[PDB]
Amino acid sequence: KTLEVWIMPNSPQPAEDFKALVAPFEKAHGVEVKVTVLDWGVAWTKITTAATSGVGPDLTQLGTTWVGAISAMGVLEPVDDVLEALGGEKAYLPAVWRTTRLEGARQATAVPWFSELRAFYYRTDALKAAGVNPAEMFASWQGFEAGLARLKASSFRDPETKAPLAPLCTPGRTPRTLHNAAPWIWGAGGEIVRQAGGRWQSALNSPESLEGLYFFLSLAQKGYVPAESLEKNTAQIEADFQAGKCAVFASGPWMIQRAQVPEAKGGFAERTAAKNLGVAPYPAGPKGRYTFFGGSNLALFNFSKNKPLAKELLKYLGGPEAQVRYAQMTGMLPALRSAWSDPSFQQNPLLRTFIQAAQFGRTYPSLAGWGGVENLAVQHLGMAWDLVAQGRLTREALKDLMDKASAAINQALRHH
Ligand SMILES: O=S([O-])[O-]
Ligand SMILES: O=S([O-])[O-]
Ligand SMILES: [Cl-]
Ligand SMILES: [Cl-]
Ligand SMILES: [Cl-]
Ligand SMILES: [Cl-]
Repeated sequence: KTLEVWIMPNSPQPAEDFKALVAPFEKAHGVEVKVTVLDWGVAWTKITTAATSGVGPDLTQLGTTWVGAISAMGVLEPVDDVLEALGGEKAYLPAVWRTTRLEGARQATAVPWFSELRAFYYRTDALKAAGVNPAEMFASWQGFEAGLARLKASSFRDPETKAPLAPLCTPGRTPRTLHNAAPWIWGAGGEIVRQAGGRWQSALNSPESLEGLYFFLSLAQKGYVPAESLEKNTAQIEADFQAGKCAVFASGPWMIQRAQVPEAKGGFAERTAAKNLGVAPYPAGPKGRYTFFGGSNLALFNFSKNKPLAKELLKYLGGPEAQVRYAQMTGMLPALRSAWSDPSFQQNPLLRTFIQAAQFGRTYPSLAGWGGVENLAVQHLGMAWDLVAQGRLTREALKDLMDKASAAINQALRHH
């Protein structure tokens, strides 16, 4: 009677890392845990097929934004008991607690596993050369844009590339998520959706959502993001920062680990970027400072024949030791807030800065139809990036694109 867990590729050797993570559990319970790794490309279909058919694992990883949809299909075992065992609501950042259930539900259907959050990496050497104070640049929108202007004008050249750096790298081609836009929307006082007028509705066409989205998108149109960045994807921009092409770029905590180890093990300790690496939280907008939170949770299918032992494994994976260990393996932040005290975070100044950024964490409402909302939002955000690529984004053009986004989202939110 052996547990079956489904995971996605969260670490360099996903199945073996997971098996090393649960070795102490296996010993204590006299059990083997079986793991299957699902590519992110097919994980959603595999998990919805398990949901509809009843053919699946005991435990599955879920992206945080998936919890509403799978919970609303009726297939997840309540895990309030597990979360209470881990410390209950105060054991988590509120944005992370929000991901434990369908929005508005009283019963928890998912256990927080690990957190993606995003902050700005910068080249300490580039900002020093351009006369930019990092505290000022990453404090506010005005500091941020003034910084990028100084970096655009800087005579500084990367030691290894012998070329100027792009002030900001951000991808403009084929956006799959709102995660790079959301902090700007939120900082302006906006949101992606809201409860207004008795309904969930798009808030992308609100003046405040448009202010934040225009502020961000216009940086690229002012020459702070080179056309070559605009043209690209998400591991390219990490490769670009590593390769000394970008002064500033947003990423998660995994780049810190990578900066600390040589090319041998898949790091960039050798590159000028590793030796001149800073991190700062997103700047405050006019209506607040917000950090995007994502990541993954664990869930138990209620058709499992080993729910008792599966709940023990959720307690283990969700708990302090496994939280610290799996954060190291994945390069993510623990979902269990107590684990942030661990020396592995507190002895690394760049990881302490991520924990500073964590205090401002926010995430999307846990809606059953969240995926439809985000798919329509990203499609229209990509239309906006396309106007940037032509230098044709105006405030009126962005407003028109988000009014079309909002009609489509509102229609999708009226259907289940
Ligand atoms: O329903 S609203 O998009 O007119
Ligand atoms: O616009 S109707 O399809 O909800
Ligand atoms: Cl939140
Ligand atoms: Cl974006
Ligand atoms: Cl939102
Ligand atoms: Cl304009």
